[PDB]
Amino acid sequence: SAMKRPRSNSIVEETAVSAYVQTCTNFKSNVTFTDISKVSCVAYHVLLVGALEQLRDNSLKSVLFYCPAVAEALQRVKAGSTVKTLAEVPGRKGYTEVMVTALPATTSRTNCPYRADSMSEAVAAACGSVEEGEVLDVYVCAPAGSETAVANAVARAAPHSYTAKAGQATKAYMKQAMSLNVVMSSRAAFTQELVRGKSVCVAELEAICTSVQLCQRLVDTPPCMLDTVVYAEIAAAYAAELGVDMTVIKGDELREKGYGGIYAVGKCAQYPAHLVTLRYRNPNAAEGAKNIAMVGKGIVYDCGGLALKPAAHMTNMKTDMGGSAGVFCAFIAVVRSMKMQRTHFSHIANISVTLCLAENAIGPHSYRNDDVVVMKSGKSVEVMNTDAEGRIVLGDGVYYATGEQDFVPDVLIDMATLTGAQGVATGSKHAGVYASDAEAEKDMISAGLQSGDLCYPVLYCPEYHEEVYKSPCADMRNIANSSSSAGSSCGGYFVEQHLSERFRGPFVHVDMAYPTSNTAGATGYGVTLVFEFLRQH
Amino acid sequence: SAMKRPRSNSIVEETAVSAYVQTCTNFKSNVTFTDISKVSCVAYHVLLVGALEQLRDNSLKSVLFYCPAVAEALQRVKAGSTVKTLAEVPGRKGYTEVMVTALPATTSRTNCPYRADSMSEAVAAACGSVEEGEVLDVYVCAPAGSETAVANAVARAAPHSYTAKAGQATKAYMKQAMSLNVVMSSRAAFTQELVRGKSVCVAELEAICTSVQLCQRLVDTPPCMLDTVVYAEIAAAYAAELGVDMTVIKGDELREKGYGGIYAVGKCAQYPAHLVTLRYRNPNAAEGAKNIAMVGKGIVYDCGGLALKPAAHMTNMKTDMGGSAGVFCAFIAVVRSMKMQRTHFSHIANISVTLCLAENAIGPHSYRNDDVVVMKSGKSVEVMNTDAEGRIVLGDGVYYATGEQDFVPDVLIDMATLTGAQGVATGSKHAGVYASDAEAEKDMISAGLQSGDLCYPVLYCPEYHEEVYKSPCADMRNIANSSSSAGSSCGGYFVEQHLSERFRGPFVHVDMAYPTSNTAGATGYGVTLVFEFLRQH
Amino acid sequence: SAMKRPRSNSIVEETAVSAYVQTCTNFKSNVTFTDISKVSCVAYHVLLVGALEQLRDNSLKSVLFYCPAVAEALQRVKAGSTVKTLAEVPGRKGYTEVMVTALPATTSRTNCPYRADSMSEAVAAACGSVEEGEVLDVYVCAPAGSETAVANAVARAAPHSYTAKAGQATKAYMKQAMSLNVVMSSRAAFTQELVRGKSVCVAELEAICTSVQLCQRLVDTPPCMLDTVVYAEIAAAYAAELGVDMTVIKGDELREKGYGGIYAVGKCAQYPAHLVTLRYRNPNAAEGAKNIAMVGKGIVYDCGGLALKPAAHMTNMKTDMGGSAGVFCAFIAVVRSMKMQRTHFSHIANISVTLCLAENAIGPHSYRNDDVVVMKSGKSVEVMNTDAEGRIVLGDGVYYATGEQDFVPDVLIDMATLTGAQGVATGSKHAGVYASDAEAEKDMISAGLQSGDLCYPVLYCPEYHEEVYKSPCADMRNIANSSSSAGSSCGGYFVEQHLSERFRGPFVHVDMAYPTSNTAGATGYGVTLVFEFLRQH
Ligand SMILES: CCCCC[C@H](CC(=O)NO)C(=O)N[C@H](C(=O)N1CCC[C@H]1CO)C(C)C
Ligand SMILES: CCCCC[C@H](CC(=O)NO)C(=O)N[C@H](C(=O)N1CCC[C@H]1CO)C(C)C
Ligand SMILES: CCCCC[C@H](CC(=O)NO)C(=O)N[C@H](C(=O)N1CCC[C@H]1CO)C(C)C
Ligand SMILES: [Mn+2]
Ligand SMILES: [Mn+2]
Ligand SMILES: [Mn+2]
Ligand SMILES: [Mn+2]
Ligand SMILES: [Mn+2]
Ligand SMILES: [Mn+2]
Repeated sequence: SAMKRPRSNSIVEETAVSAYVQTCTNFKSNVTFTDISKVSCVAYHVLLVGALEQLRDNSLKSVLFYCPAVAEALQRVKAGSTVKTLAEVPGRKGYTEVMVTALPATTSRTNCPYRADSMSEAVAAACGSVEEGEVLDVYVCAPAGSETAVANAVARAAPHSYTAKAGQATKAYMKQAMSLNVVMSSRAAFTQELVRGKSVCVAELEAICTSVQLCQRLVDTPPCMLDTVVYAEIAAAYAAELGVDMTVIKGDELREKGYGGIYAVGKCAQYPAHLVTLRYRNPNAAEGAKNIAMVGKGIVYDCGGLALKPAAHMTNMKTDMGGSAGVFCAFIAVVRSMKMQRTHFSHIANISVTLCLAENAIGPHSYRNDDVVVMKSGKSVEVMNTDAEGRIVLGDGVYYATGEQDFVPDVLIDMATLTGAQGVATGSKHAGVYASDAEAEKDMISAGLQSGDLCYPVLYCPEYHEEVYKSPCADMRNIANSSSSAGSSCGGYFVEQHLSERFRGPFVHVDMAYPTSNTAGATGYGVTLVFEFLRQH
Repeated sequence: SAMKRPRSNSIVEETAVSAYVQTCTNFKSNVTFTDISKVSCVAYHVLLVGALEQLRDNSLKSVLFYCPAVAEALQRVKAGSTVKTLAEVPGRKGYTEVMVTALPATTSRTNCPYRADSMSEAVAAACGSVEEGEVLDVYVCAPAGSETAVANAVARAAPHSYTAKAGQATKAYMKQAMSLNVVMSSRAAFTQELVRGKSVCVAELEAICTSVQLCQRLVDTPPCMLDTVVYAEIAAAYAAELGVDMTVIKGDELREKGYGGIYAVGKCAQYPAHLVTLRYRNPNAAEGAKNIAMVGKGIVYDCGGLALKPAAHMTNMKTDMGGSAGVFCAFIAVVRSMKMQRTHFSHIANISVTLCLAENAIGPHSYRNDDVVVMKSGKSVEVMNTDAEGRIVLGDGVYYATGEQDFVPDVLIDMATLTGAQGVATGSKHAGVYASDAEAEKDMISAGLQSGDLCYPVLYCPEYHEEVYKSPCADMRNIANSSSSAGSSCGGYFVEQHLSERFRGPFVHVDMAYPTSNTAGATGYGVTLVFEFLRQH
Repeated sequence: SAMKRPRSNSIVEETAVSAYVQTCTNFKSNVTFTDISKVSCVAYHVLLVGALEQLRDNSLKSVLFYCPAVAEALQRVKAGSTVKTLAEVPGRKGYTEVMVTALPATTSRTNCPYRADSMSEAVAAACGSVEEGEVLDVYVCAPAGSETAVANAVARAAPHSYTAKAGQATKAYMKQAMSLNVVMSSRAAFTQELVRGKSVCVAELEAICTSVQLCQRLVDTPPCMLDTVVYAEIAAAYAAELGVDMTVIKGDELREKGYGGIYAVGKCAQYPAHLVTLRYRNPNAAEGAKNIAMVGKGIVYDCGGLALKPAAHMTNMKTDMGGSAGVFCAFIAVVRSMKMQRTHFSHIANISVTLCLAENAIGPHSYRNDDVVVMKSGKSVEVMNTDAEGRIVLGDGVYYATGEQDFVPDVLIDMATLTGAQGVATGSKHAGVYASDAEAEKDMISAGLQSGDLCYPVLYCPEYHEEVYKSPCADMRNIANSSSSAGSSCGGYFVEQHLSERFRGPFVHVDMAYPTSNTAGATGYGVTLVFEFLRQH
């Protein structure tokens, strides 16, 4: 295993990567759900979170940790605030920590109506006092239809599994010391009751939780450990677990087979570039079932190339493989759901995920500001800034997915931590969606509201983008000739040009540079956006 | 006149400003329209511009400059290109210059379907060879419904009236040497035929042309000439011409009457701050007629304050009164249309325009990064960056318009060259619209497509904006505590907070920092957006 | 009052400054102390804070809010952490909020052994839930000798009195909604028992609390309100209250009487420069009693002059009058203590405080990088950077205090928010002390450890500083000719050169640029350092 791997020159380093792989390939979330109608014990710690109306309801006096101190906490909580206390509750002996959090009063049209953001903030703050081996009970007052946003909001708010604090290096950088037990007021996960005529079950919410958290792990892991060879070995194990076809083009194979864009970007790095694609044909696909290809930026580290980033922009480029992991782990959850019941993604015939893997490293073998590169699609590109490497590798990615597979997709989802312009456009919680079909734009926005992985449209206007990418000696450049030329859209437009001409349906580009991480680290963004988006028709 | 004015200490300077005022108060466009069915002569220069289909039609052999060289030019023009020639045409003796331009093949959903951008590029390039006193005939092949976009596209593409080249200073910086004669293939302006059941007539298109070009003049004029006292004198003359009510709050009157935000911003400048508001009650208002208030950033020069801008960001801050002029000149055109026929803006009862006038100047009396200012609305503001001055003055503007007039608006339109984040968001041709009502957002986008003054939504999410404006000692700051916090929306949100609580309908903020100008200078952006937006219901 | 003042041209602005003055001239802290042996009621909110040993002692079961939930909180608190709960306690009806905070386990030689920093962090976090008109009880487990550090640590951690949130502008920017009641385990304040043979009484701790908080108010107030004329009017009222001599040199009087350094710095500003000095002869001075002059940088706003600071370095220059306020409010407390008992500062004959008041403003009348200025001391200075304005004004300050008063000081204390080099040197909690006498250095360090206003020596080496201030055409420059030339010491050395030759005892320069403020704003730093320093012999 450690000897199979073509990675480092070192037994010790290789032995520890073999363990890191395991923690990734057998990963399980540390979230459980319990049917509110079957609560018989109460955890060492309890969080209660909901709309102020719902918290003050008499329906809550049933919950098994109700008692006078808790009742008092409910008199004192105001919209947006928190009240915390110890209490002697039945359902436990001794004292129990109860934290009570009201969600905010007002929500706007562009935000998730269940307020999954506040749920995450409230969860995170309750986990801080949970001791090794204990459980945090999370009591959520959210209406039926909110299950996936809750599963996401909680999963992503748990203490992160990647750490090296206090010796964890010796245990594969993996810590899952505590545990979250979700108790929703709605029972739809347990009854399979239909909401907007769709059902989502408990085994699915676990698959989401596992996938969101695997996503936080891969993102959070530094590139000294999660490089392109390791990331690829992981993808292989998930391939053999799920029983799916896998296509890998690696290193010189990229250049030999004409993927000049991604080979150029990753040619300098210690460990080489890969296009890795996993795909499943659904055996229970219905007559109407569409085909879906997904593509993600797997830049394991972005140093900037020769357009080397400064120190303060370069940290966190750990996370520049976020788009990649979002769609990779969404693939896993979707396929897992497909294997659970005949009907679950019945309207999907083929699903494909393409990982565009590479480190953008700086050195003699670096692609230069001025190099001219011939992408797989045939289009020639004049590299003006080597730090716009995402565009390029993704260009070869989307061409592979649209023009080299044995089925033609009917929709292409591009996901990438692409640009800082994104943050200026749409802030740090909403991804930027650059979409060639108004209906697919609306639908992605909506899957964002339902999922709690928010989204917002950015300018789609190829005629205007075309005219800031003009090169004197190639088909296009890879950065615009002007400042303040709608920077996130320009990133999408670049990638759009490399779609095989045989592909005729929507191209949906999700730029999630800022939403992919926050103070605590990786958010898992993307995993639940895609699950929703694909689940809804 | 020159002695009435409380401006400079100088007879000469004051004599020349009196002339500059005149050129502004009697301004007329230099655009005419001629009914295509009544063309009897052909101009020294001719431009033909349209969709390639429409150009190659046999319908064109009728135009009075048809001849073999022209026919040949039509064989050679390809989509997007230009062909130019001299020809002996009947309708003139001697040779005539004919330029033939095909509009582009493909347009996207976010752009004007008539391609008013290409029309403007094509016009501009034909005007360059027109000699003093001559006429350029502009033959446009555009379908009925495109009249306002054409009037705009052409008006704004003429050589600019503000110049000091070759002695023009002695003629009030005003040059209108040539003239454009528009000949559209559609006759709807001349027949009053209904399109989508609305009619627009020739006297209206002239009012638009005049207003777009007055807008380019005011914007283009430097602040050594167009300062707040002069800009105010102009607004007064237009008030007395159109017979409307005018309210001016000036200098110490602002501070005495509680407009701390705008008084703070402009207190350092040579010439003082003004809130200037013009308003008309429509005598022919129908039963349903709504009320409309408009507000614009009139920062005549933005030096940055003490957060002084560098040299290269500071040039063109001439144009930082663009939002102001767009809505001011839209007011003029709208009111002019109202005075033309009983029915023309029948669904509008009251219209108001508020100019937020001030120079952001640097000096001892400057408002500081740390000053705390009490806006008219009562909300206290902690100034962290004095270069976000637009927010502030506009804050007092919208409060005046929503809370101090003798009618309550049902819609507030805020227009401002507000932020560079705008350019990063939505490029240099599309304004950023920050809108509190999804229907009003869609409607503004649409008035942009019909008008050729383009637009694109930006994130509306006050819950997320609220949390980056937190101050420890005031209600809010005036810049966000984070980079990449959706910068254009944050600008709108700041202004939104100062709306009087009595105002209950949509707030539509248009951030047009980049679309307000291009290489040649001021575009007139805003004038035709607002005309369309208000004309459609 | 509002008409006496030579300030603004405005009745409204002047009426509100008259009220701001009042809030400053009648200021009282909102801290009280209660003898632990006489606690009969318990407040709505309670904080318990101490060393873990002391918290777990059985001595605590007596406190009137002891009960089982509280007992449980004490089992759970670990060194450095916090535990919070509601409880039914006797001493109150209903529920009471109890927060329990353990101070940190380990302290180093350069920090206050009572850990006044953690006390402040713990207080601040308990005040956040206290409602209008309520009381927070603060139970501190600290040994006798810690009274002044506690009075300081708590006073400075209260919610700040300067605010404009929610209409406070209409109530003079003054909010004191809640109240803190300190209950120390030691009774030395109440018994007058001697510690290291010195006693400190309750009326003194109140005078400290009042002075620390007046200091936070003056600092926190922006310069649009707290300018040099207002700051001077305040100093006058405190002069007439305390019955002390006052000398003011203002505006042209500075230049006429030879104070070129400070007149130069402040000549550009809206409101003019002042040297303001307050001084008391102690009627109960003992035979040995020394004389003490104090001097502080009162730069009410530092824009940088023509060496204009960028936006992000310029905010918080509100606080550039911190050194000034520290020593001003220390003067008040000391004098107040003197008036309380015959013996209290018996070893002090004369005390003097000199405020070096000015705004460093940018404009035509600005002192330039290249101007040569003749300080009061006769020494000529070549201004190379106008943003090193503190040095200069303080130079005239120390000369006044050492050479123009009717007594000669035996020690000069210079206090100033002088340099950013300070932060690089000694961090954000320790001031930099540049001291001409090793014994006075040690003593100031020690008054810092006892007071909780920390301190740390910086390089004293005039022979090395002399050689980086060489000018070709003046006695010295005002900034060093080299980067990384011990920047905080160089600031002190500049000021040292302007001491009158008649002054022969120690010069102690305290550079407190970073310790003067934190996230929440002004810390009051300086007030309690000086009280301690002077109290100890
Ligand atoms: C033109 C540079 C390439 C655009 C894409 C990069 C983001 C990136 O590195 N993707 O791989 C970017 O936006 N970088 C930001 C950026 O805009 N930069 C980089 C240096 C200055 C400024 C120039 O646009 C930083 C500051 C977050
Ligand atoms: C935070 C500054 C205030 C935001 C608004 C200004 C635009 C403005 O001056 N309006 O009056 C801006 O975006 N300025 C741009 C900008 O973003 N700046 C200014 C200096 C660096 C950078 C900081 O955001 C420039 C470069 C076009
Ligand atoms: C040489 C400048 C004058 C030294 C004193 C100033 C602090 C000050 O302004 N006092 O009134 C300083 O240290 N400023 C800092 C500083 O060191 N600067 C200012 C700009 C760059 C750098 C140069 O030393 C800033 C960044 C906190
Ligand atoms: Mn990247
Ligand atoms: Mn990059
Ligand atoms: Mn501006
Ligand atoms: Mn500005
Ligand atoms: Mn200073
Ligand atoms: Mn300075």
